[PDB]
Amino acid sequence: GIDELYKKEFGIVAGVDEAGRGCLAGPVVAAAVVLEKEIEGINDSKQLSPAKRERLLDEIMEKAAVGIGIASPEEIDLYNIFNATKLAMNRALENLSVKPSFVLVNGKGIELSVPGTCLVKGDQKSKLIGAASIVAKVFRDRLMSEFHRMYPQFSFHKHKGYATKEHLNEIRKNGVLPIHRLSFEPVLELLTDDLLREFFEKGLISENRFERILNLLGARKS
DNA sequence: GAATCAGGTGTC
Ligand SMILES: [Mg+2]
Ligand SMILES: [Mg+2]
Repeated sequence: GIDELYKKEFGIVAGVDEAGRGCLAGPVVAAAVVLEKEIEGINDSKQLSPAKRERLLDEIMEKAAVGIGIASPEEIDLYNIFNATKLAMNRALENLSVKPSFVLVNGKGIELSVPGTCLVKGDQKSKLIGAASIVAKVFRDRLMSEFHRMYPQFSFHKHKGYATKEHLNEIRKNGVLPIHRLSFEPVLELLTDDLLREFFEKGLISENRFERILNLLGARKS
């Protein structure tokens, strides 16, 4: 209903949502979705089991136009998680072949390159947002599972990079990676000067990133 | 699903 009201006043409306904000590693992912057919059981990604998201997605990729955007750990560290989130969302809109005239964005305080309105608890007031939320979450979880294959010593396929007990265990035993968000507190506290310079020297992080984290490290514990 | 315990950073 909410969507339809907006659909009638503005025309083609996309719903936008993001996954991965609170993570310690990996990109933030956003999805933009325009959907005209119905998909029963569309609802905030959190109130669904992984398996339900799985099949709810299959249907989405068949009945809807979808654009996916990501912002990297480097961009998070340089721009901050909020600006990086808006970047990913704008990238999602760009990758949507159906160019919307209005956007329904999950949350608060976000102005994208397309006029729109933000909705607190948006992923459950709106089907479009609810569907984007599923797309982002599953797509991101795939990304993290595939980080598991790249860094066997990290159960990214389970904790999806969040600050779980085992993830921190893993960081302490194995070391911070370049895919960790080096500006995030628990990562920063385990990082050392030595390791940072090592990242840079091996070409694992850009000079700009190196410089910003070096200064944060300097300001640390103060 | 709901609870309740954990743990991240933006806005203003
Ligand atoms: Mg979400
Ligand atoms: Mg919510």
